Amino acid sequence: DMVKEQIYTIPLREVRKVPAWKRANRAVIEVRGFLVRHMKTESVQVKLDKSINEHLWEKGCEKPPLSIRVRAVKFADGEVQAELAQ
RNA sequence: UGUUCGGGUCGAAGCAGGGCUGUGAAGUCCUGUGGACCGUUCACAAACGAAAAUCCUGGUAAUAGUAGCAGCAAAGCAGG
Ligand SMILES: [Mg+2]
Repeated sequence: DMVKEQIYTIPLREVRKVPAWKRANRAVIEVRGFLVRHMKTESVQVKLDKSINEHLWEKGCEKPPLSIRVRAVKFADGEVQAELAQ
């Protein structure tokens, strides 16, 4: 069950260095890598709620937000449930 | 091919590498492989000897893990 519950505020400023239309994929990869290194788990262990995917693709694939605030959960079996914090 | 004398499953031809002979074309022997045919005297024949033809046919290098997999319609991400 609950072993590590904390709210994060992932910055996405390095995402804005790739070409314009490839920014959303890079945003997804960046969020996943942030959670991987701040939760100490393998890459596959990380799961993303559809709210995060909705938020990153709100304004097309060229204008991802410059920040995002998530609320992740860690379980003993390994999985991490990241869902969009308010 | 005609003729004389022979060899071979106790291992013929062929192939790889060596020893000796000959100025040389080449001959003969030894070792490994191979599994069925091959020589020699005297003569006679020829669809008879290749390193080259921007030669012919087949096999195979370097170039090289290289060019290309962009240009006219830049399309995908999350969960299951
Ligand atoms: Mg030739």
